[PDB]
Amino acid sequence: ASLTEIEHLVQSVSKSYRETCQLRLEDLLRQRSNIFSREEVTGYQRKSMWEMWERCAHHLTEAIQYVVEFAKRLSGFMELSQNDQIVLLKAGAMEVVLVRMCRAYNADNRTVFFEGKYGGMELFRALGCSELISSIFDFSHSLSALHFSEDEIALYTALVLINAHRPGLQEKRKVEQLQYNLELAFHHHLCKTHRQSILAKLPPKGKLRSLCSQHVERLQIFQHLHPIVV
Ligand SMILES: Cc1c(NC(=O)c2cccc(C#N)c2)ccc2c1c(C1CCN(C(=O)C3CCCC3)CC1)cn2C
Repeated sequence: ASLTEIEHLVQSVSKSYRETCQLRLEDLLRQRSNIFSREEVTGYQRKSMWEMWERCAHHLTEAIQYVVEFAKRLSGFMELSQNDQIVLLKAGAMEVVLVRMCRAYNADNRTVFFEGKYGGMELFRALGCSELISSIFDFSHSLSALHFSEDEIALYTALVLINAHRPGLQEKRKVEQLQYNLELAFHHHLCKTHRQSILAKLPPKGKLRSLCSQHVERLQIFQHLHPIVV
């Protein structure tokens, strides 16, 4: 593929991300000073695991929507079979939500944006899954260290979604081609921005997949005991 085709793909993913980023980076950064008081923290910690489950499920479904919209705006995604689209989204939408979380994470105080303010992992005490929440905080902490640009997130999360290795892909060669184009797009933009160094610093492919697997397992248990309608 020619260099203008690669650049166009970079511009496209970058534009698709801008339109589906949920909140602008500037807004998240600004609101870092808007932190929960000790009383608000105590408020959340006193809630039952069921009220906390409802609040986290509401936040995660709002997050998944923007990711679904992001995927729909990706070059060649709509062209795939409904089965192949679903295979890609069921496997990768939650992995993208985990990557996008680094933008609303503040490494200075180890806080996250949740329900209009910033709070530490102590906010999620009532859920009773401190190991899982501590692992999600660790993953966001390691990505925050990379100081990802908005276009770097766009390209990386596009590559999380467009994966030819997903079990159950019918049109596997189409997906292999789209993944190949996006990989040239990602390498090209990193060279143009003098950021090829981040490639080494990225999480091992298995890390994201394993953390998402753990997260979803926990959400499935909560769904079985206390279902929530979309
Ligand atoms: C909320 C959040 C953000 N905020 C955002 O991503 C955010 C919020 C509002 C606009 C935008 C935007 N744009 C981003 C960023 C980093 C985060 C989190 C969290 C939560 C996630 C939800 N929770 C769960 O699923 C538990 C896990 C077990 C079952 C329920 C508890 C832990 C952890 N870290 C590291």
